[PDB]
Amino acid sequence: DLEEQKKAVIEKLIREGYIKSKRVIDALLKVPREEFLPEHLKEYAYVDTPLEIGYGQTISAIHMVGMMCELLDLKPGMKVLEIGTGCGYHAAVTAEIVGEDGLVVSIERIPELAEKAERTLRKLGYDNVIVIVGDGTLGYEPLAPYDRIYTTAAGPKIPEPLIRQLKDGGKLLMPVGRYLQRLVLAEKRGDEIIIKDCGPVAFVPLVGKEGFQ
Amino acid sequence: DLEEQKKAVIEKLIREGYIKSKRVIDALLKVPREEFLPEHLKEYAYVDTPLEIGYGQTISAIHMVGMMCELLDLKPGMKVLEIGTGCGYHAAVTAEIVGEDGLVVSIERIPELAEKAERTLRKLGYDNVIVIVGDGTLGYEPLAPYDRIYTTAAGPKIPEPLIRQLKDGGKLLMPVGRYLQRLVLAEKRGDEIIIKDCGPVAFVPLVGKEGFQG
Repeated sequence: DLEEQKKAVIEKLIREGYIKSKRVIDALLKVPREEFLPEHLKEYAYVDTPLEIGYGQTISAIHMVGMMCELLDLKPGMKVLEIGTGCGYHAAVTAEIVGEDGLVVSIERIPELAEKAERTLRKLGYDNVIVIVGDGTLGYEPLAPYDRIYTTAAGPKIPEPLIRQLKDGGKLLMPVGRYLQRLVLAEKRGDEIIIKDCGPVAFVPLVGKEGFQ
Repeated sequence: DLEEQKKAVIEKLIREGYIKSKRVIDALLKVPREEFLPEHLKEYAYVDTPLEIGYGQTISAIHMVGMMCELLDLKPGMKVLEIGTGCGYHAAVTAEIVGEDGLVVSIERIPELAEKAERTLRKLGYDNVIVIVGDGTLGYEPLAPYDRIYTTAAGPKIPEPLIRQLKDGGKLLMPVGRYLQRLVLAEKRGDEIIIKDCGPVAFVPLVGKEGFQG
């Protein structure tokens, strides 16, 4: 059953070093992942694997969500930009970590996906997440600058808009790769960006003006 | 199918509790939202979600337009001030609710956007909607006191020009805050305003002399 599988997968993530922070651990224990899945996939809510959720988009594996949350070095009260809402799950886990005084802005290219994610987030009480349909490779200037930015889809490059929209000291985490893809963490300092390679990954293409055709 | 989607989303909004008034429900059923949208988005006209449309504009979900129409407590015959025309869809919805003997004055900062909104409204017969290019944080003195006032963009405060231009007993609905925003409903009574919190929202910023500075 779900609650046992959930617990099992969370202790696994801790043991293996995927997650280590209390807020990340608690966020993953609280968010009901099943609520974000189509009926027929709900029974697989705590199988640590990606799932197709429609329109050729996926919810990421739980270990990837957890690891991304850790790498992103989030804090209560932050304003975060998520590129790629999908089913809304990762946006909800981000919202738990930043808490009620924080804000998550989330851009989704597929209108039908954004509408469903918005309903799930409403239903569950996530009143600090705003999902907007648009081309996420341009970020979202009306609410910028952001403390933290991440994408759940891989671009052939880091879009310039995402860097420009980052606060000084801000950090951006995204998979990048026209072919094979690496998870990159970029930190803004002054007129420099520090980029760290965080390992090979494989996410669905980020499509837009500053991403894939 | 667009027609099916239209009926389906309005019925969704009734059941979610966003809309309940016959005049609001009828206005949402009537205005052809697709006319106001760029060609590639027309097919999405009845998908309920904020949507980036162009020119740094994000239009509100249909549910937010409905809920705002309800909160604003409109009646046939009212004179209404809208700050932030956008593509002109919300102004058309307002125009339906106040009806042919009401008026909507709508202020838009961006001239190209204002001109397209005016032409869509005029093409469709919304001829008691005036689109004016200008700084909406200053309201619109020439057309007097308004029964109702609202904005489609968040400011740091309710601008004093909007309060001055409101009839006694009038209501103003607008988002207040920069990033963390509240939708507030203000009623004027004498030398007072009564302000009610209507929940969190996240509109684009309202920029101008009595709003967010450049």
